[PDB]
Amino acid sequence: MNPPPPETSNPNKPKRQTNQLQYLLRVVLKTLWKHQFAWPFQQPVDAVKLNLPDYYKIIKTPMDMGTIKKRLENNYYWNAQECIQDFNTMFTNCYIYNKPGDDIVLMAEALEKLFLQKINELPTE
Ligand SMILES: CCc1c(C(=O)Nc2ccc(F)c(S(=O)(=O)N3CCOCC3)c2)[nH]c(C)c1C(C)=O
Repeated sequence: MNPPPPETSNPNKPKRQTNQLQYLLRVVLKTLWKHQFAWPFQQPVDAVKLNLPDYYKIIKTPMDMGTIKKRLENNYYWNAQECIQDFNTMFTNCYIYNKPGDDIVLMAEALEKLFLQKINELPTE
């Protein structure tokens, strides 16, 4: 079966607004979210629905842009690097589970390239 999705809230964890976090939501995440190849990454992998019973045997640190979006929207991240790390985990997972030439790998590559292009313009903190 599926695990519960990653937490999108931490109670009593303090909260802040920063230019970097705003940029991560309204520029980086927004741009990736709207890309033609975003759809496979907009929610947790549903291994039951997609019939991938080994997925969560292999991937022990799941991440997706749906989770990242909700973390940003709920001020779950204090440091920009926490968010950048989540993006990195998402892409890495795709290369762990899938093979060269797979459609999902081509899509992750395109999204990762776009991610790098937008993170290049991240404001200073
Ligand atoms: C290859 C499986 C996979 C996906 C993926 O999502 N495949 C997918 C297949 C069929 C679909 F229909 C949709 S869907 O986006 O349209 N969809 C999801 C929400 O419910 C409605 C339908 C998505 N994503 C990742 C990271 C991986 C792997 C194994 O790495």
